Amino acid sequence: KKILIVDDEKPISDIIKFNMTKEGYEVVTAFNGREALEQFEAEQPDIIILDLMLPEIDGLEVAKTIRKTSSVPILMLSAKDSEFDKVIGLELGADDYVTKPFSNRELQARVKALLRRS
Amino acid sequence: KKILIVDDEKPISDIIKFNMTKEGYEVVTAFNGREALEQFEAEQPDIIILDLMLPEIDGLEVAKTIRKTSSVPILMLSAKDSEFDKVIGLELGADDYVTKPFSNRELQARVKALLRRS
Repeated sequence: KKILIVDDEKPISDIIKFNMTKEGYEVVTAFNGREALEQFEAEQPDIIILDLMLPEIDGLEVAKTIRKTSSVPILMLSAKDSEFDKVIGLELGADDYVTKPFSNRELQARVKALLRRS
Repeated sequence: KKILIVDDEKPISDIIKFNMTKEGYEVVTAFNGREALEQFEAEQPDIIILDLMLPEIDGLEVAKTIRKTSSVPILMLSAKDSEFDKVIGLELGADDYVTKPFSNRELQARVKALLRRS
């Protein structure tokens, strides 16, 4: 299956890409909200891992605009861990929301769970 | 025209109701997000003044769920005045966002402007 990893930090993108590859997923990457929508349209990923941050609001907007056309599963990843943050991510269309720093094994388990149910 | 005023503080609702009545609008009021959706469905207001606060997220949700079915103009009113707050209110479907405390004359002017363009 194909995963699009949207992350504006190259070090974190690289860790998730490495771990997802090791599980047998094909990985496409995007580093801002524009590349995220472009890759979403062109690559039709089976799931999207979306960090909230490039700048504060762009992840939420990416998820919002994807949801206009597609039910593709979205797992939001973010250092922001407040109730507001989690609640708003989910209400705007994320299927899950995981905080950083995260466990690589838990992330894999959550991606699997999302793909099973979709 | 008919305005639905959604405000969880009775003193502020009463001021807006008084001022809107004085301009010749018919006013319906709601005091939480449940009553807001109920009144929206039953009364079909021409415009909605929505305060963000009952609890923090419910105004945003009200606007979000109204926008599933209707293009009715929404003016959000809130003591929260940060960039994030204004930006997220508008992205979730508000047509305008006005901070409290507000000028009664400016509010009237903004309601008129919204109704003209709708």
